[PDB]
Amino acid sequence: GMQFHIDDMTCGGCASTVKKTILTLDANATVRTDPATRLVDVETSLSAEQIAAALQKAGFPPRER
Amino acid sequence: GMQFHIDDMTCGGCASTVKKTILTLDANATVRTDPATRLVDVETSLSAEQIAAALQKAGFPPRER
Ligand SMILES: [Ag+]
Ligand SMILES: [Ag+]
Ligand SMILES: [Ag+]
Ligand SMILES: [Ag+]
Ligand SMILES: [Ag+]
Ligand SMILES: [Ag+]
Ligand SMILES: [Ag+]
Ligand SMILES: [Ag+]
Ligand SMILES: [Ag+]
Ligand SMILES: [Ag+]
Repeated sequence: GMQFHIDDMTCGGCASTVKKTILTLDANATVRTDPATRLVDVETSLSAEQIAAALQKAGFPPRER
Repeated sequence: GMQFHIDDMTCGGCASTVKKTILTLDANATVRTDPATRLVDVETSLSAEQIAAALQKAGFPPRER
């Protein structure tokens, strides 16, 4: 996809931290977050594991979907 | 919408600065950027003028669409 579910992304403000995290890792990435579903869609040249590793370190451990 | 066209948003990295700008103003906002069209879609409780004013100060003067 790539797509993650992030159980700890419980509001608009967590979603913003998630988005900023990813865009700091890859300024060319496209990220969509949905607080209703806790799903995060990412377009990036980076691997899923790289994105996940960053999300984990920021306190938002994901599961890849 | 709200939607803007941002002529100075010429690559992925400008788009990232635009996105971060808006999410710093309103952590609950949803923002979509498209580097092919230089269009930025925003869901926010803030006014268009507030978003635009912030975008202007960051060096990304928009036109509302
Ligand atoms: Ag939250
Ligand atoms: Ag919260
Ligand atoms: Ag949070
Ligand atoms: Ag929070
Ligand atoms: Ag994005
Ligand atoms: Ag640029
Ligand atoms: Ag550039
Ligand atoms: Ag730029
Ligand atoms: Ag640039
Ligand atoms: Ag957004």
